[PDB]
Amino acid sequence: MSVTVPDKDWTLSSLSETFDDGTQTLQGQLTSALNALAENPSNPQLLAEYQSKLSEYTLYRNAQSNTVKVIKDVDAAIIQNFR
Amino acid sequence: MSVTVPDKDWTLSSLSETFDDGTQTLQGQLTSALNALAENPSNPQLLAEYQSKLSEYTLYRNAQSNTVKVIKDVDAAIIQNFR
Amino acid sequence: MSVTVPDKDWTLSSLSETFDDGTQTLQGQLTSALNALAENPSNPQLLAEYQSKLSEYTLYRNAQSNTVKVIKDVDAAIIQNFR
Amino acid sequence: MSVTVPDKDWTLSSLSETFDDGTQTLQGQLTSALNALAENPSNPQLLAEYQSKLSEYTLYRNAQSNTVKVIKDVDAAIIQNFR
Amino acid sequence: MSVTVPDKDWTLSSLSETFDDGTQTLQGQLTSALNALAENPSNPQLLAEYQSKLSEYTLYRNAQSNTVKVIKDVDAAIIQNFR
Amino acid sequence: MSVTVPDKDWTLSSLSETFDDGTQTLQGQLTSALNALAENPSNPQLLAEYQSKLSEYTLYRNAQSNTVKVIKDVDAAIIQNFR
Amino acid sequence: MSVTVPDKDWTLSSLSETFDDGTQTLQGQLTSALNALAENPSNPQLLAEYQSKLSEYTLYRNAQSNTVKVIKDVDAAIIQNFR
Amino acid sequence: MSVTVPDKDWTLSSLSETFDDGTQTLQGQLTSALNALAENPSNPQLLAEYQSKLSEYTLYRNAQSNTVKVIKDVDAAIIQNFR
Amino acid sequence: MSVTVPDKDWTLSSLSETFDDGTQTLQGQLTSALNALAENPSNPQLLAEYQSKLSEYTLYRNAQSNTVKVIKDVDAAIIQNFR
Amino acid sequence: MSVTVPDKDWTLSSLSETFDDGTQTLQGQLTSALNALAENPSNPQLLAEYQSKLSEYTLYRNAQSNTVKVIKDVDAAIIQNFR
Amino acid sequence: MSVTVPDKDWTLSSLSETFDDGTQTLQGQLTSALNALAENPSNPQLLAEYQSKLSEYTLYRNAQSNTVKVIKDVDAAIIQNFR
Amino acid sequence: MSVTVPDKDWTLSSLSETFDDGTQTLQGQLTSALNALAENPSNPQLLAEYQSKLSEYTLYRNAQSNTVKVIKDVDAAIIQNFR
Amino acid sequence: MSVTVPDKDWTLSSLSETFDDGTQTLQGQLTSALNALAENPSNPQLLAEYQSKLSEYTLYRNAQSNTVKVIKDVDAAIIQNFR
Amino acid sequence: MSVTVPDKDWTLSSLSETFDDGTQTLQGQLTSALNALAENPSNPQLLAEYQSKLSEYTLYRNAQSNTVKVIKDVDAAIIQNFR
Repeated sequence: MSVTVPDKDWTLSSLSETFDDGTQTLQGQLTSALNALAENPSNPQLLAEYQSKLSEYTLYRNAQSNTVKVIKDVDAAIIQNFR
Repeated sequence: MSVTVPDKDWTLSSLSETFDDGTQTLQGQLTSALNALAENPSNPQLLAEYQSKLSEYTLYRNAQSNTVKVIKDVDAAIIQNFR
Repeated sequence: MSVTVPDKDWTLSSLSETFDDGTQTLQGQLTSALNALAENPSNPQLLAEYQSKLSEYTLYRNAQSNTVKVIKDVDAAIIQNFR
Repeated sequence: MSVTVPDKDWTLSSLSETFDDGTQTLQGQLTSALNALAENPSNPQLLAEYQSKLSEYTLYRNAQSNTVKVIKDVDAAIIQNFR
Repeated sequence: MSVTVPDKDWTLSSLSETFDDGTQTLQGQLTSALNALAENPSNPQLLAEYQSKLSEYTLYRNAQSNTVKVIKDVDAAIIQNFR
Repeated sequence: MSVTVPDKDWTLSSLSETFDDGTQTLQGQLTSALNALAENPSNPQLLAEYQSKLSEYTLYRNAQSNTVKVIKDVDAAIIQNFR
Repeated sequence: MSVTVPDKDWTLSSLSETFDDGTQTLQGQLTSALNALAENPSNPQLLAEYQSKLSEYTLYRNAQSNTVKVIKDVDAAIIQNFR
Repeated sequence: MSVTVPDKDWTLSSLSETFDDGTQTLQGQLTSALNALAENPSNPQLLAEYQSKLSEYTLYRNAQSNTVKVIKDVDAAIIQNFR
Repeated sequence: MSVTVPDKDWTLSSLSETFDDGTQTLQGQLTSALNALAENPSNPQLLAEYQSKLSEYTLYRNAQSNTVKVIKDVDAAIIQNFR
Repeated sequence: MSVTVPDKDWTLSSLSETFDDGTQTLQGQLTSALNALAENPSNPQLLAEYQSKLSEYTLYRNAQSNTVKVIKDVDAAIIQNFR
Repeated sequence: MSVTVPDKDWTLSSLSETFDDGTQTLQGQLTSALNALAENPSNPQLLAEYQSKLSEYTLYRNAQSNTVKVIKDVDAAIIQNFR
Repeated sequence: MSVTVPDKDWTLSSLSETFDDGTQTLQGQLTSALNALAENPSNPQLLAEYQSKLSEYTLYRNAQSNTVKVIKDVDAAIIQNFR
Repeated sequence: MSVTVPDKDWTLSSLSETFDDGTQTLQGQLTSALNALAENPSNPQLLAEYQSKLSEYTLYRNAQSNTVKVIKDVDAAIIQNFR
Repeated sequence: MSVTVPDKDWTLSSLSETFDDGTQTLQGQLTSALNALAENPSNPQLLAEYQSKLSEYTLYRNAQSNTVKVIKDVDAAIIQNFR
């Protein structure tokens, strides 16, 4: 998916929304797997799927918050250089 | 069972309550099997049911406390990245 | 949004009001996210939204006070050159 | 819960009080769970509840002191720009 | 047992004393069971009671030192954020 | 609190006294928190309150001495223009 | 690429445009890598490419705004010396 | 313990002496616990007390040197503003 | 054994020497037990004494090097705060 | 300590001598602390005392040279006004 | 060891020489411990002594270069105030 | 083996070469023991010698790379303090 | 393989491409071993080859991303020193 | 190597060339070690040599750019004093 020159379409919210909306479905699957295990804890497959999606979820938030942190630094650097 | 977008309904307590309430009945069965064995230790079936539920109980707490640990890491990671 | 020739509509207060009023809503969201976390500290999404808006708020004040500082220099420079 | 335009109701103490009072009850629960374990260390549920609230407490102080630190930076930045 | 708002009655020593004094009696029982086994090693009940209390003692120290470690982290985190 | 036309009630000492007397109570609280920590260093709340008031104290002196510096410039500017 | 004697072709905008246009393509790649990760967060290569380009982007803005800052100083220095 | 208006009784040495003298006794206890362990390394209680006081000692010096650092900044800020 | 105010008698070497000299005798016993087993490997008592002292020796070095590590942190923290 | 009407006892040397002689003892303490650290670098207290006095020494010279600078301005201003 | 009024015997080289010569012997011990480990890497005591002296060496250079940095600031501050 | 004042003979390469050359022979013995086991896997002595030297080799690289890391920190610290 | 003076041929992309292209073949082997195990999980040799290449792959990415991180630091350090 | 009175042979380019040419060979070794690891990532020695030279390279650029920065300050200081 091509992105219009970021120069003009640099929006921090949009970047976060990408990380959110693109994982919202996967978050539902994670919590669905939880409910599945609640019914049947003794399913190795559900345990694997749940724990995988759970570990992935951790990575999902890591990438999200890290990206935002970087953008903050960029914005602040500009302000400081023109401070 | 579908879950409302976790983004908004991320509650650690709720996650634990799932592990608790969904097993409370099974915990009663475990301790009931204990009482059954107290009356008749010499029932292989009761021994199997008790020991199975007991082993399952171990797994029940493992999944519970592990999930919570992961969520802790996620929360802390966010705070640190915005620290 | 086009601005009438600043030459005549150079008002320092107006410049600040832009930074204020345009963020007032976002400041409400920030403090609202605080209240949300007060109810549920264990929501990664709310933590991300709060901390993001909080970091943004920092940037909001940085841009505001910096702009004003610059305008001060401009005004003083004129007075000095015609002092 | 809606907040009156923070511009006028920016109070650092109030922000801290939010983190304090909103957790005071939870802190009581934590230390209550400690007392519960003092009576019965061998209750997995109490161990989970105690350790969860304890881990949460850590997060409670992290969010509190971090928020305050940020506000300090904001205040100082303004003073410096008008120094 | 209700605890006065910990905010003001956060004392690390007190927390440890809870773990100590509340187990001191149980530690006496453990070492008493040792003496009992010294007289009669061939008592399964005394072996069970001794080994149980011994295993419990291990857990007693685990919970104690772990709690203290956590509190250390909390204190240090505050100092660092205001460092 | 309304102020009588500063034109006539421009007093540098008064300006400083505002910064002093209005914080004297808070300075007592700061040094009181120090004494509190001297008794119990292991109270996160006291650490937060102390370090907060300490950081605030820094800001208290910053605003004070900065205001005075500005007034000096104003007075000198007048003298120079009529020198 | 040789540049016509800068003496005559010193244009601040042109300098910035160099930093912009020469990275616009790379910015597209960065945001494209984001979209790629949105589809597949679990690709180490995409993570490396994204994070690399992201870190590079930070450097891209650093060099840009720094260069401009320097030129500002040069222009101001001339004006002051002939002020 | 109430403190006479710090304005007049701001003494950096006194602040340090508070951190020192108030912990000197505790430092003796720490090194005493060391000697206790030297005689009996195999006492969990002495290990806990020693390591606790040792960790506390670390915090004792952290709070001390941090406070002094802050005061330095305050003093320097005043001098600079009246430099 | 009482220790003169550590403030003045804080010596890292001395701390290590405590761990060393106080165990040197015990280290001799350990290596003596080794020689005893070399003559008679089939003595359960010597095996217990050797393995106990060996396990203790491990703990002896753990406590030693850990204490030193902590002191390093303390020294460095001071230097950094006054760096 | 009361001072005879400065009008007649305005001596720049005397002002400097105040800053010198009043700190000479403290300078000896600083360099003495250096020698103390030369013997025992691993004493946190000596590190704190040395670094504190060292930081103070910096402030000692700052106040000294600043005062003198101001007096220079005063003297020159008089000469210029009667030039 | 008493030092002649530093006012007259302020020499930066001398300060460094203190840090150097007073540690030169200890540096020899460090590199000697290295050679000792080269012969016998499997000596815990030599590992402790080496690593301790190595960590100390780090602190030795930290204190040295830090002191010099401070003195630089002092010298420059004087020159600037009389610039 | 005595070392010439390290001050002048501080060479990182030399330090590494010590760890290398002093173990090269031992590395040959390790890989020789491998070849010995390749001929006779069923020799407990060769298994002990191989596995011992292998474990030692691990320690050999640990000490090597750790020492170098420390020296890096020292060099960087100096540069930063004079940066 | 000799490299042309890096001074002129310092390209971060090229460095990464080295880590990529030089392992691409090995990555194919890894995923090929996976397919081999999919057909025959019960082949110890394939398990060893797969798990070895998998562990190696981990190391492959570690070296790659680490190198890039270092180069980032170098670039940023230059910009900051000339900022 | 003796240097002709720098007074006359102060050339910034020459200073940089020293840092460059004197490391160019070492840079080749670094990138050569990279190629060596590309062939054999599993050589601890090559990993040590590469990572060492890489860390050294970082230090090489740090010393280079820092020296130049200082010289800039010197040149500018002269111009300003005669401005």
